[PDB]
Amino acid sequence: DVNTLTRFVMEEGRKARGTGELTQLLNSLCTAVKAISSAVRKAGIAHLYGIAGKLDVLSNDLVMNMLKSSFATCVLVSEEDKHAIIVEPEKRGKYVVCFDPLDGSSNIDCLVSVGTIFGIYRKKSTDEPSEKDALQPGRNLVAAGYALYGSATMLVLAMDCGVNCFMLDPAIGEFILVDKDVKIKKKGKIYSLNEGYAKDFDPAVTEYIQRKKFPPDNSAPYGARYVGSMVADVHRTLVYGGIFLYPANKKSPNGKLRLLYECNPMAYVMEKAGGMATTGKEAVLDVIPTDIHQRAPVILGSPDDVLEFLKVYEKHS
Amino acid sequence: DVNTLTRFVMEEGRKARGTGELTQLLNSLCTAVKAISSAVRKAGIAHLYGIAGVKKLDVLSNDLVMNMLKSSFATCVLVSEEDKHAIIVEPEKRGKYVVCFDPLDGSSNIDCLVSVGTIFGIYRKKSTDEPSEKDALQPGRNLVAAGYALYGSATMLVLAMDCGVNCFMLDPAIGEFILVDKDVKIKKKGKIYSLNEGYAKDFDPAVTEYIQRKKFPPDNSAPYGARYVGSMVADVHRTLVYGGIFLYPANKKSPNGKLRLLYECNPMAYVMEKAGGMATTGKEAVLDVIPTDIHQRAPVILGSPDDVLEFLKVYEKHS
Amino acid sequence: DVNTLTRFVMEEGRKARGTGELTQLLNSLCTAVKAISSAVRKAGIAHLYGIAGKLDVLSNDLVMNMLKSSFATCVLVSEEDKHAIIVEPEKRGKYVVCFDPLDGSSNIDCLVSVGTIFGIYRKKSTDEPSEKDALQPGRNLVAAGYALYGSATMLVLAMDCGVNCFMLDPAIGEFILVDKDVKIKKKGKIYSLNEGYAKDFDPAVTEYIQRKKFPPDNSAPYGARYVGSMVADVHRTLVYGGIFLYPANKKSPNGKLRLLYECNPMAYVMEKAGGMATTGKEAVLDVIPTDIHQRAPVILGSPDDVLEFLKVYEKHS
Amino acid sequence: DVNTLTRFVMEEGRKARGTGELTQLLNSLCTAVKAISSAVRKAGIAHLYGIAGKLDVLSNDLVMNMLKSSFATCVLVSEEDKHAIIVEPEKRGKYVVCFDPLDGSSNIDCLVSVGTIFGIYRKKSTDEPSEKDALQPGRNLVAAGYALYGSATMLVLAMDCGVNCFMLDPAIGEFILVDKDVKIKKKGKIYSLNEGYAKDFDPAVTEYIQRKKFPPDNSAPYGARYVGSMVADVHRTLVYGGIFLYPANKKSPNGKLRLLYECNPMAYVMEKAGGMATTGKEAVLDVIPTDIHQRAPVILGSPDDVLEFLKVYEKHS
Ligand SMILES: COCCc1sc(S(=O)(=O)NC(=O)Nc2ncc(Br)s2)cc1C
Ligand SMILES: COCCc1sc(S(=O)(=O)NC(=O)Nc2ncc(Br)s2)cc1C
Ligand SMILES: COCCc1sc(S(=O)(=O)NC(=O)Nc2ncc(Br)s2)cc1C
Ligand SMILES: COCCc1sc(S(=O)(=O)NC(=O)Nc2ncc(Br)s2)cc1C
Repeated sequence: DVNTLTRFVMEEGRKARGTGELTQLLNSLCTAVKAISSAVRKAGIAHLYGIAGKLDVLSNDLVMNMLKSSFATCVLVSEEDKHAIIVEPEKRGKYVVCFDPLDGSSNIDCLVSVGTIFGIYRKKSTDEPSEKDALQPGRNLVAAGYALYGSATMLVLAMDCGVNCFMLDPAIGEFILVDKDVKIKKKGKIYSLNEGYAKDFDPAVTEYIQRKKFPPDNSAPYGARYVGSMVADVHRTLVYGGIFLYPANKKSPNGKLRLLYECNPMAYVMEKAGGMATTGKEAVLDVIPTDIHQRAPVILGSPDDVLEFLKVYEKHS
Repeated sequence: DVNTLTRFVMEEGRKARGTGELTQLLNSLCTAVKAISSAVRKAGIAHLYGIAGVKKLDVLSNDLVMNMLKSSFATCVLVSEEDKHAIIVEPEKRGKYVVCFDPLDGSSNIDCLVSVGTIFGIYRKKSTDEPSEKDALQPGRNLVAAGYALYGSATMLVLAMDCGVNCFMLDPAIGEFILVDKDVKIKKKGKIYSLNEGYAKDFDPAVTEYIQRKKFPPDNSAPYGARYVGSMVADVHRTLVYGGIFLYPANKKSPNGKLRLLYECNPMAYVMEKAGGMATTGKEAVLDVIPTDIHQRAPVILGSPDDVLEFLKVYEKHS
Repeated sequence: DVNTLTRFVMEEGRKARGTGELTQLLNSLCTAVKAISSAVRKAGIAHLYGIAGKLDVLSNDLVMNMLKSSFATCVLVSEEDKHAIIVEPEKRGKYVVCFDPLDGSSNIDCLVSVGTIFGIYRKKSTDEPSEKDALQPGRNLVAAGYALYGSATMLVLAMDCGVNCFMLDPAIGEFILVDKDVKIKKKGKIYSLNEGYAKDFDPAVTEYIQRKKFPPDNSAPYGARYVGSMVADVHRTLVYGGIFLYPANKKSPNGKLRLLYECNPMAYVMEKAGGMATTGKEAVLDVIPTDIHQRAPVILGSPDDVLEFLKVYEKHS
Repeated sequence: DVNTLTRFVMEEGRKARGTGELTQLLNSLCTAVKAISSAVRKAGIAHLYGIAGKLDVLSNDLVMNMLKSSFATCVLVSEEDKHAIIVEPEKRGKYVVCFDPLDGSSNIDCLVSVGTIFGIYRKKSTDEPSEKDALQPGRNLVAAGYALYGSATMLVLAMDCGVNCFMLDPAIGEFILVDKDVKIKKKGKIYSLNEGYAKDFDPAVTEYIQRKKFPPDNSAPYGARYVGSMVADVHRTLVYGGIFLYPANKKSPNGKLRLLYECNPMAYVMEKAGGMATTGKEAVLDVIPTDIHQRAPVILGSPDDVLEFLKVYEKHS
């Protein structure tokens, strides 16, 4: 049987006997993703070049407005906004959404894959909403995922029931369920990180990478891929197995990627798919944030690969 | 004033006072590129998943380019990554051009929605003999036009001719390629290197040393960043837009590289040179290699001239 | 605030505190209508013409399959199917849907506007589902409407809350709320019927049309429009007012249009918009059917114009 | 072999060994038509209704800017413009284009079919370009035709080589040739006119319509169709045969449709398809215009039907 994103979400919502607030949340977000996708693929650019005589701001506005008007949110945290947005009282719902509206857009000049990342938490207080409602560990995530604007557009949605992948059919504007209850391979054959900054590596990362290229047990060398767009590399890791690293070093002891709207959603997708996600010191989902824009190191992917990196990390005390 | 690919090609054709065969050629390729883009973005996939109650993308892509080029009446010999032998166009549809193309490069990893692309190179048939596979064995210096479509976050067609390199963005709402970047030039020197460092144990010593100099510069300057998509069109386009260097070099297991000379290396080498970049195998210019086999491989190092020159200096230190 | 069809229906569903089944049905129909519009506009026609070396059947399959897989239906009546379709037990829901998957498609060779018409009933007995469950008067409709595939694609949805019009945005595949709680004019200036068959007219139809062209007083004669496609003529009647007639005569004493999936849904839309719909003898919505494909005469539109027609009709009785 | 609009025009152009100017014009016109088609279908309407927080004018701007920038035109007459537009000196070419950028858009509130109509002349005088260069009879047309934005978008192009029909495939933005060297039926079975003006009809029109409804020779009466959008009514006349009439009435004693960019292009298409187009007094294409927006009565379509009307017209002197 064919299934769509909206029908899938409604059926899971009905099973859970929920009120519908989360469904309204996701349906609005799905609409914003379709509008982002259309602009990313440059529909209407002929009018910009005068046929009749920005993108990351629009993406933020599309997500902000669709979530606000959904009546399911009260606090919105965005890569694009210095402070958390508080939904106006008459529009308030019970959910907090942290999102990166258009990740990778710094390099969109070369048409690199880009994506939208989102994580959804339930509000913690019964009081007036505040930024504190966004300062939850990832363990409390109710749902998370991302849209990948790659050769085609795909939305990956992770919840308690697992991870499901939906392909956007642009002919009809519907996300089609194409991969159900996906699980990452136990062990992959690809590592992904910016090796150009090797001069700064932590000793453990230097050693772990050394083992991928010159395996001690005669086994085959790993291949290397690094798009430089986090959603594209994390999605490749999910589909093919392997490991993705944006680790801590001396110049960046807490990493570069953002915990609330990059690290935590991807870790949740990974764990629901049977993978792992560590900062080196602890599971990503266990870091308790004190700032909405704080950074975290991240190593994630196939469990045998993350376990192997953690073994090397532990050897270096 | 707005410009489109078709309007661009016609006006250049009129300047040159040609017969129109090349314009008919490029317009047919353009049409195939839009149909490939439409299929790559998965338009209509809901029907494959039973919305009402089936071919492979690289086979469909090859059929699109083949049929549009045959039906243009502008071609006589067609070389495709997908066909062991050259296709010789039937007599009533024959024109004067030879086209080498990779209909969907990078589709090996299309399971992960990696950027993919179409690569093409266009030659004038040179002899009066009957057309045969031999007419495709010209060095890249003989290219009349070349370029690629990149199906990335957006679809873009990059067209290189003697007048320079021009970039056209596909507007999907109207199906037109809009000229968005005119006469593009690559930076003299970049800050990105691009290759599969996972296979370092097999590197040529010159490659090992050069990568060493990028990560640990002797002159203390900032280390280069590293990017490698694993899809040639995406990595080369980033090299063209941001500068730097792309390497797919020879080693002892692969003394002739892995990428194919006729429909991957030569078209990309040609685009790079028309943008003021460089493309070498280490031993010679990519465009000067005289091929003997239409599917033969070639090592390729390309990009910003200063970065490729620095590779050649290290490569020379290793004789 | 922007609104979509799915978001609108969800909000009305939560207001009514229903189970979610009707929302699941309408979301399924909406996906089907987007697929029909895409095919009607000839997406992919290049492949049928050899670039790489049915419409009403496809339309029927899209609606049947999306409704079946919705888990919201038990009996489906279609213009295309001789007998009612009974949904298999594992997919049965509580609604009966009568529909015309592609009305007007006989003349689609000239690219005339075409459309999809639907009507939704609640199954009334606990018996095994059967064709008899579709033989309810239109008064029993829970929801009805039509998709018009015209210069643009529009979904008109009528429920107890009134009539609402949604425009399909093809760039994102969403039905956008553009006209809320629409009402038809009290009196129009257009009449619509096939005047080519005047030799067969009932005397009352002949007299009423003669008065529209030759008014007894000084007022302006009505203009005439007849597309020949029911959804287009009825929709123009909705937007501009006036009267649409496909009446009974001696050769066709029960009319030509079908009651279940053409007359009743349109009659329902008209009455929720403040209009009227009569067979001449009684309201269309009060006819109790005895056959799923039975015909009914229909005269509909602005109430003053239908009342004026009934006055002439009664003069000849 | 598959064929497209651009490839067809290039191939016919090379056959004639022309310079390419007309091809550049028609290619520019095709580009504007696809943009008009996308706008008519409401692409991007979601942004007008706040998803992120004038059609006939846009249509005219698209055609004007695309034709000016083609370097193939020198004088442009548009339904939207009071005076002929004189192309600036550096962009002037040898062609004059009369066009209706969005015909029927008055009633687009009901999503009625609309269309673009065009006629193309070679400039005939050696004077400086002026409004007078647009005043040639339709006999002088080099090319003409129309785009119909109906259930699908279709371009009909008539030249000396005959009439050809191209279907826009919206998935790739290309006009696909689907009907080659089309000919109209010798006699049709549909008549088309606004019968609401019956009180103002000339005796010849009244008699002819009477003959369609009450045939003297026992034959079947014609059916009636009238969309009220000329491109839709004319296109149907071409595809199915029959007759289209817009005669003069009291509001319009010189007729209502405009000679330059409605009557002539359609008359030209009709004659190249083996049909007919008369004012009653003379062939439409032979009328010598004196004013760029002047009106004309028009009767057109299948030749046996237009000849039958002329018989009645001669009977009434
Ligand atoms: C981990 O995710 C838990 C699963 C849940 S729970 C919700 S919900 O709370 O929004 N409830 C509902 O939507 N109920 C409904 N009733 C009728 C309709 Br028609 S939808 C959504 C999802 C995806
Ligand atoms: C390096 O390439 C040189 C540039 C060239 S030369 C040609 S051509 O040979 O095809 N000639 C023509 O197209 N003539 C025409 N006449 C009228 C029209 Br309308 S187009 C195409 C291009 C892009
Ligand atoms: C005659 O009906 C008019 C009003 C109604 S009642 C229904 S319903 O029965 O399907 N109930 C629901 O959809 N409940 C929901 N809960 C959560 C979500 Br989220 S939707 C749909 C409509 C449009
Ligand atoms: C009066 O209609 C006769 C048919 C004609 S003649 C012209 S034209 O004058 O524009 N010439 C050309 O287009 N030449 C070209 N050379 C190369 C390419 Br490729 S096209 C267009 C059409 C449709």
